[PDB]
Amino acid sequence: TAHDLIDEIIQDVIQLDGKLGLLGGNTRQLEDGRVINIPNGAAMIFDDYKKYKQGELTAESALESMIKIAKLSNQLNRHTFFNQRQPETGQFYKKVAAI
Amino acid sequence: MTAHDLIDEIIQDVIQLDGKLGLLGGNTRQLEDGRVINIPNGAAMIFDDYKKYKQGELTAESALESMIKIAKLSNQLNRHTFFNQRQPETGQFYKKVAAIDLQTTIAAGLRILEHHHHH
Ligand SMILES: O=P(O)(O)O[C@@H]1[C@H](O)[C@H](OP(=O)(O)O)[C@@H](O)[C@H](O)[C@H]1O
Repeated sequence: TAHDLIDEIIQDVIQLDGKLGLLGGNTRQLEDGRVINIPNGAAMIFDDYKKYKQGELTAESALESMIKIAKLSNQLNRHTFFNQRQPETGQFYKKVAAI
Repeated sequence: MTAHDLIDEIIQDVIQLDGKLGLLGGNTRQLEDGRVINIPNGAAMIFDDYKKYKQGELTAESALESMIKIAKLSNQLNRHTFFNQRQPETGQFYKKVAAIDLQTTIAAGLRILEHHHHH
């Protein structure tokens, strides 16, 4: 399902918690209450998961932009020593850009 | 100084760091004219905020705020024994920028942060 594919992707975003360089990070709260600190691309995707569950986007349209975010993130490798992308985050953007 | 002109001043200084010793590596960036520079990690993130400003993603004030935040952290790291002898040009850069009082400079004419020193 398009729906179940989305709930896959945000289960991956959860596990990118604390996978940050020396600088940077994005705080997002769950429905669980738990706060997580995640990379820029993964945060932009988490935001599209919110719009979806808030009836602002369809599953189809949410998943489209999610994949489009991942593809742009995959291309970006401008990172310095102080804000390195972790390998776990790199695999996530590759996986999601595949779909 | 306008915020715009302060940014242009900082980035002229970043360009002069081309080739100078970063002990934690280097970062290639390309100028608008096409020329490629190799600069340290703090200068490179400062350069990236300049780009975000030029693309209209940040205001001049918001760009300078993070530029100065990065130069403060980079200056603190540069005072360590590992780094504080062998990268002087990089040290002077991060020291100048970290000493900018932004909100006072936007009042006025470059204004510096007034503070106590043990001396
Ligand atoms: O905002 P920054 O200071 O650049 O911080 C980096 C970004 O959040 C990166 O997001 P990305 O993977 O989507 O590029 C992340 O992977 C890094 O670990 C952070 O250090």
